[PDB]
Amino acid sequence: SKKHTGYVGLKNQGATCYMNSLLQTLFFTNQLRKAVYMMPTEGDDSSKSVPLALQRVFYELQHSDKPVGTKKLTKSFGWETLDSFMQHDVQELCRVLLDNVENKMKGTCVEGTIPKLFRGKMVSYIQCKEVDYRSDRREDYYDIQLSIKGKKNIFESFVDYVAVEQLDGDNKYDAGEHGLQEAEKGVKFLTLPPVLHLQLMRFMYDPQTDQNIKINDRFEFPEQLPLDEFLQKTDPKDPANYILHAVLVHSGDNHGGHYVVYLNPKGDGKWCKFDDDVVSRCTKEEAIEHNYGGTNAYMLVYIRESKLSEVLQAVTDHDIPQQLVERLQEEKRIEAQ
Ligand SMILES: Nc1cc(-c2cc(Cl)cc3c2O[C@@H](C(=O)N2CCNCC2)C3)ccn1
Repeated sequence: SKKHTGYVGLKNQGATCYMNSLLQTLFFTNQLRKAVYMMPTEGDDSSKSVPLALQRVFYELQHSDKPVGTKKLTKSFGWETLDSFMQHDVQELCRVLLDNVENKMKGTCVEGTIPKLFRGKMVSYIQCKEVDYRSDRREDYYDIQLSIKGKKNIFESFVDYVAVEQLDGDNKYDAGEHGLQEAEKGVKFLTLPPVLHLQLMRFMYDPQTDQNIKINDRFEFPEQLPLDEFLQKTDPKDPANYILHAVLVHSGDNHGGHYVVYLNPKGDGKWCKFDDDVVSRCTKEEAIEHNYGGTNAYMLVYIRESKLSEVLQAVTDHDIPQQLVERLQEEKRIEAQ
């Protein structure tokens, strides 16, 4: 309900699984929201336009007192059934949403907003021990998948993410003309984005048991996350200290269950629980400490301390172009009549 917390829910759809959790998360990434409103969607069709459909949901979440529907948005990228959401991860849905937007924002004042907010950089190397050969590949990433099995916390997950793997014995590195060689494999972070999307791997295929198992283990994530020690080169002027913004939680059975997101929208430590149509205030401990598990958190969103004021900049009704408002209201008039 809007009068309590000032924020509005999304309509209850069991088929959509984790979409409402993602939509709310992306909606309260305010710099993206402003950016999404400026997309030149005039020419796009009312039914099959994902950028327009995201504009509608965002517009409605900003203005509506009643809960917001997502039926038009689901129809725009063709994930109508339950099976569609079941055979995709949350990061993949986010890729589908942000690609459409990123492509629409090309050739505009808002170009490069997605990579500005989300794109970091890393290096993957393979270094041979006893022979002079190295293989560096630079990669962009818009999200990080973290390992949690036998890991107490995020710090240990980042330790494991950058940990050097030893390619030796039966798993020796095929080094081309040099042949089978003992080698070291590893990953190093060059940059970390303003908005950091961390997915926690709670579904590892087990080799010994020979079955996909869910992981219900306790996993601790902090309100503040320093990441300088995991960068190759630290900047004194801009340290990589991050603030917890969102916690996407799942409960109950796999293949149905119940999805909730917890959010810290203004970055000010004042938490709200977004349970589909019901938005309500909650404690830090309900959002953070009580979702450690051992009910499990699967995605976490951190925002960089230095970029917080820009990323969560105040949106108003004036930051939506009139042409878009006129269009969306003209739809709302016809639907009601
Ligand atoms: N990264 C990620 C994880 C989940 C997720 C997390 C937990 Cl702890 C339990 C469930 C989840 O989704 C159900 C499931 O098993 N799915 C089969 C694989 N794809 C997703 C749907 C149940 C959902 C979305 N994105």
